[PDB]
Amino acid sequence: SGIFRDVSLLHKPTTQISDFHVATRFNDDFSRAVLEAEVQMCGELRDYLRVTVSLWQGETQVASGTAPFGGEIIDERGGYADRVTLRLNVENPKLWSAEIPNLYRAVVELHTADGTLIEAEACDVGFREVRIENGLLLLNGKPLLIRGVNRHEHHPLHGQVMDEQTMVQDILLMKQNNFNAVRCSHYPNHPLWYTLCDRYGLYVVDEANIETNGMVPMNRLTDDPRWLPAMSERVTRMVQRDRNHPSVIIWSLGNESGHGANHDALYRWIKSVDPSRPVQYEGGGADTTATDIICPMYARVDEDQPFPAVPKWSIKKWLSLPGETRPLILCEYAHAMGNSLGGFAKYWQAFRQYPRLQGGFVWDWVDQSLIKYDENGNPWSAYGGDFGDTPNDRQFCMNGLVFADRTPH
Amino acid sequence: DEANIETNGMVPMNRLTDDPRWLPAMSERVTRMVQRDRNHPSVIIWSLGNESGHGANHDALYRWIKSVDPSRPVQYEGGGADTTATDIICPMYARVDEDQPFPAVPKWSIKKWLSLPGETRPLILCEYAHAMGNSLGGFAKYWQAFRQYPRLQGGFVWDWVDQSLIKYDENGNPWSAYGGDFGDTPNDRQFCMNGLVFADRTPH
Ligand SMILES: [Mg+2]
Ligand SMILES: [Mg+2]
Ligand code: NA
Ligand code: NA
Ligand code: NA
Ligand code: NA
Repeated sequence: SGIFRDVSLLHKPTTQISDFHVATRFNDDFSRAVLEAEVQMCGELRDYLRVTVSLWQGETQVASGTAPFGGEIIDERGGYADRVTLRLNVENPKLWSAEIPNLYRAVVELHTADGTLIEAEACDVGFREVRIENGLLLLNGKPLLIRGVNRHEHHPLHGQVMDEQTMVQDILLMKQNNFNAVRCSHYPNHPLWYTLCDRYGLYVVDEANIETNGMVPMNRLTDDPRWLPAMSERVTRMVQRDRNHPSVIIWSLGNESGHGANHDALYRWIKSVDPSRPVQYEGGGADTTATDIICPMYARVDEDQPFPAVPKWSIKKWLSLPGETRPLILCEYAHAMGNSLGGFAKYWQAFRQYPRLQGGFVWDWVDQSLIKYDENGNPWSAYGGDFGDTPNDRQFCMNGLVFADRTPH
Repeated sequence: DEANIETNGMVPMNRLTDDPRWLPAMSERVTRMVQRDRNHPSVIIWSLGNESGHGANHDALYRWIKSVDPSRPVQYEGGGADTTATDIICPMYARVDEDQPFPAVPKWSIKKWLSLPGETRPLILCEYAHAMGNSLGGFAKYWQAFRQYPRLQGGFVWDWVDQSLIKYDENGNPWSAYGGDFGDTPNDRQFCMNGLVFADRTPH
């Protein structure tokens, strides 16, 4: 517990940019794109206001558009007079991927038409399209193969406080070890993480901070309408904050909360508000109506585990169950606890062999061990119960490919 | 029940089946079979023939059947086993786990075939586990997969009975003959004996 992320003070003008969303759509071969940026303002709405969105590739301005406020008519009562959408055509855009994280910079200027900049906001833009078609998850029209890992925000000395150095260190090692994707198990991350995955190039699954694993049955709260509002905020505010980051390619509804009607409602909300990214969610059996991707945790390659209600079928058999057509990407596999990863190669052979087997995210990146000091004052790695904590789950907090100080296992 | 149409020896295999001048002759082999056997309950699936590639004549006949007798699915393996002329993926000799990616008509592992992008049909091998000589090695492997995968619905082993013919030696004693044993040439030697049982019905 505590104030474990940054605290800051922001000054905004009375007439200001209150939100902005950037989308990139493409022609059939990705040789042409349209960048569309919807901008909303709060404050003093007057005819002289304008929005200029300019797109830069390095120090070169590749495109720009200026428009007064007032969006298209949307219904019988009119349109959003406090919003404007700029559309910029971009030819032969440099596409973003984890392989080549090409980025442009979009600058959003709120200003008077005669030239006074009120304020400007901006973001890195990655031209990429994410879509599932014919059962496959495609990125820029090509099917991905996710070499993913789940990563908690953990530091042996600072607990859950993240810092730039540490994040960088993890992203370098991930890449140096041929990972191309990370799942935010199981909550939105510190904001700099996204900046870094955008820039270094990692595909990201951004996950709502919703986990009710300990309930009995697990969907007791998620199927309860009285918990819809609390859950809604966790999903909606995440999307509102992270929707312009190219690194985020998939949204997840949370983790181990069973399958409740709240999930269905929220799945739909995202699909309406942000059609650019698939939505996934493993609870309730990993292939529920609340997921665009079959995203089991620990389903084996050839061996079925037919538990009642939420069986974990062999991943190869799961893809072809009668009527199933979705791609399958394990949200968690290859539990790296202690001396483990036995059978890892079996997964990779299947993934390469079956098109719709598109990978998975290893559980997990770093052991959650904490440093304790002995009588002599020498540091030692502690786990569950080492702080008097009880009940506790002992060494179950250490499941990483790397030790808490980033030394590899 | 399978129409008497096989043009395996053409190059390419569908040279006649894709030619409309052969549509009439092919059509009678299909339509006349259906006219004859359509009242038999034992017939559950119609087949457009065998090893004749995939030509437009197959598509035309596939629809004819679907149109006159909606009661039984239509299958046909030619052209890759999963063409538009078949309601069932029905490969011959596709393996359980191993892919055989031949160009144009690959034979995927059956487990994988089921799940190719967009595929939804059931898969029943029209021929598998070629029982020629001392064979049937790996037969359990197919059965374990058919039981584990709902859409893997079995197959037809190749084949029931050895096609050997009886010849008689000088003393008049009979012996089992195969390709070339009658002066026939060219011939394919022992490839006519692929049965689970010998010609006389004794089991292998
Ligand atoms: Mg305990
Ligand atoms: Mg010969
Ligand atoms: Na694959
Ligand atoms: Na754990
Ligand atoms: Na089966
Ligand atoms: Na033969």
